Amino acid sequence: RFPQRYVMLAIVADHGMVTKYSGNSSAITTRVHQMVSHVTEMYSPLNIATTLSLLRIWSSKDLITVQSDSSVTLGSFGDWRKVVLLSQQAHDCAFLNTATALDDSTIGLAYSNGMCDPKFSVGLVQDHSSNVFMVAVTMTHELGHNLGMAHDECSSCIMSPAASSGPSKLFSDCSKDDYQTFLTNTNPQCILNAP
Ligand SMILES: [Zn+2]
Ligand SMILES: [Zn+2]
Ligand SMILES: [Zn+2]
Ligand SMILES: [Zn+2]
Repeated sequence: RFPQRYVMLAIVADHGMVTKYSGNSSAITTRVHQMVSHVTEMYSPLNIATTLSLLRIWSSKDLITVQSDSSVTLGSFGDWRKVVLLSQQAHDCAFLNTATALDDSTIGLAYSNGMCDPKFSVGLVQDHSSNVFMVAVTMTHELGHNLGMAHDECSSCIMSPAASSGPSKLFSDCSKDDYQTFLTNTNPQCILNAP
């Protein structure tokens, strides 16, 4: 249905994550890999090949102030991504994986249509469950917003506004249409490039 596309993803695990998993960077790495495998599987149907270009773990201190308000944190993260992370290695989008509970009890945030933008191609995902698939669905959902998708307002589809108890790995037809609109009206250049 869609032309070949690629999302060269960067993930940053904050200091809260290191604390949560008892300083075990190896365990965090294994966790993110599984998360990405799930994300990758969920994007295949849209002909988007997702890969983890890099993983950063803030084992010393956070490089930005990570706070309970997702909006402020996402903005600081986007500034850091544009001014620092992009200088280290090319990538299409970066997501901050945080252990910190958000102040409005949400579990993620992203910039709509931000894919490829130096500053706005970022997302925020709270490590809200021991079930990695569940957290991967949230990351997939936020990448969805980055890719121009709006909420399904299908209750079990990825872009559902609320996190189902039994989430599926499918994008709604509305979600696919939003993605189509995105490719047509935006058509960001970075995701055309294979790793
Ligand atoms: Zn520490
Ligand atoms: Zn707030
Ligand atoms: Zn959403
Ligand atoms: Zn090449």
